[PDB]
Amino acid sequence: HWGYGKHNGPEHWHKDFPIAKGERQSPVDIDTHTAKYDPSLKPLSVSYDQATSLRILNNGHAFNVEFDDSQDKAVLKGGPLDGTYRLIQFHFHWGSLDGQGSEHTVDKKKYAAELHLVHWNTKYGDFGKAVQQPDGLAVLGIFLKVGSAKPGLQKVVDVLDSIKTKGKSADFTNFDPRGLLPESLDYWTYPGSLTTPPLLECVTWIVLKEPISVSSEQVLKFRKLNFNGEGEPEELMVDNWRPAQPLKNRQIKASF
Ligand SMILES: [Hg+2]
Ligand SMILES: [Zn+2]
Repeated sequence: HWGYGKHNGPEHWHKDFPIAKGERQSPVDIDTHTAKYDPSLKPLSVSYDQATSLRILNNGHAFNVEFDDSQDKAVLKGGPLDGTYRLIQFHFHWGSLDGQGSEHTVDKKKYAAELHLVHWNTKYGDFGKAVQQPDGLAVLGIFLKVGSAKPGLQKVVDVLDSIKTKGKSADFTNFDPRGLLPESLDYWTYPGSLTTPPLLECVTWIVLKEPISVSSEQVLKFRKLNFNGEGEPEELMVDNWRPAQPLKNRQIKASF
């Protein structure tokens, strides 16, 4: 099916998912000199104290750390957002080398990776209903650069040996996503879409300005993952990122 290679990569996705060429597609380039400080943006609230992780899954495209979202335990509100958005999962996109991997770019600059923390508008009852809505989803994007290790990422790094191939899952409880946040919550925001099929245009994007740094050895373990399922030829899970899409008639706002 859809993937990241020459023959099923993002340049092909439009054939199964015509909205690929839609009016509010993600990711985009963040032109810092075109983005406008928005004084009407309320402060951003990230409440991950009571977050309940359940498991980690390799879905043949990335890995998802999944959360119990049957209660308001880890929530996003404030900033551009109306009401409450509930954390369902996080995942990353990364490159084969450090000079690429992010989905969003800043002044055309690509980071080594990007973390996405995916939240759904509790107004819509469940994730499935929210992805039928222009304001159903809120994704918090955080860039990764290679430098010093990120201590609160290592529990993730160490579990990856056990979910090497498509469809493998491991138990993954008591993971604290607060360990992945940078010091600053400064951000850019714009209306967009999922960056993976079915590319639904339901997302308010909140991209933090301040990246987190991870070690070369942390990003390397990411790169030992497999796109393929157990017992198949080895395709390293790398370059699982969609490139910047046309901005069209959209405005990126700054919180700062
Ligand atoms: Hg939508
Ligand atoms: Zn993503």
